Amino acid sequence: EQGEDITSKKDRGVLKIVKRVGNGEETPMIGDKVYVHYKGKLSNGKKFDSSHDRNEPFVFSLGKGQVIKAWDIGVATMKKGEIAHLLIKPEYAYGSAGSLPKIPSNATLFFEIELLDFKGE
Ligand SMILES: COc1cc2cc(OC)c1OC/C=C/COC(=O)[C@@H]1CCCCN1C(=O)[C@H]2C1CCCCC1
Repeated sequence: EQGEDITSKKDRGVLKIVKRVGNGEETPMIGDKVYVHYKGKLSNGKKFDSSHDRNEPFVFSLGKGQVIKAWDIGVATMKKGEIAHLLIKPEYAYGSAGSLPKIPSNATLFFEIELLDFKGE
């Protein structure tokens, strides 16, 4: 439970640490096509998941609902070339319902995210 609370509500749901500093003044705007790599896991340590297992970047449009709340929030704070760690309570992820069989109810998740690039719609 180290790191900066990047939630709107300030409920320590989404905690971030920058591990490697990006560059540019610019963070992605809502609706940018965003290119990352990521290593992700449950905090209980029973499942792991990486962009690298698909040997290709992970692509998604920011704030257009295609990843969990925490990713839309977290990635909008990052600059090109930033590596960050996010620690994510279930309210910002898969909630009490979970997303079986991958994620159990009320799972806390961890990710390491490298923002590779972003381009305007
Ligand atoms: C690429 O496959 C998945 C990866 C994760 C979760 C999934 O569904 C719950 C997955 O199945 C379909 C995709 C869901 C989109 O996933 C997400 O919003 C977040 C952020 C984008 C990367 C993927 N992701 C996930 O929660 C992973 C999950 C997998 C298990 C380790 C913890 C992280």
